[PDB]
Amino acid sequence: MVDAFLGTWKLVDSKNFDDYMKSLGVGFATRQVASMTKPTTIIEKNGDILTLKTHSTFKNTEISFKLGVEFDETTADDRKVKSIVTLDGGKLVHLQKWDGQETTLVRELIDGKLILTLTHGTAVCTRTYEKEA
Ligand SMILES: CCCCCCCCCCCCCCCC(=O)O
Ligand SMILES: N[C@@H]1[C@@H](O)[C@H](O)[C@@H](COP(=O)(O)O)O[C@@H]1O
Repeated sequence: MVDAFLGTWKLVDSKNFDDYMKSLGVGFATRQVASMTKPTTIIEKNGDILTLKTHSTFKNTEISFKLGVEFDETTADDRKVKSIVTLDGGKLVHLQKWDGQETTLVRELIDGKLILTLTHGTAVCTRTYEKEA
């Protein structure tokens, strides 16, 4: 039920990503480079396994998961977390837990653009991705 999310997407706007990274304890030099990086996110499915690739000139990640089933993840900033991804209100909600902390990565389609909202602590970052053909 994840189908409109599938494809290759390019970052076209970012708000408050420095605040989100700083909340997670990312150091200033990594924040600096990240603030100038425009990732490509690729979301594919094979049966009920999703694979989400994030590619850039700086960091690169890949995760595979089944919705609703917890998985181990090592994030771009090297946090080792317990993760689960579900559909909720038509949004793809990715929850990461580690050391009693949590962060959510929520993706929603609005007017054909994929809006990624990242929340940790009080920090709320909104990143807009546009689909590639
Ligand atoms: C894979 C590219 C990551 C770029 C930024 C690296 C340092 C901060 C990492 C924070 C967690 C992951 C944020 C993902 C943001 C996104 O997908 O647009
Ligand atoms: N096992 C890991 C990942 O879990 C971690 O995310 C990543 C850091 O980002 P990058 O690969 O870009 O250094 O290193 C590996 O490839």
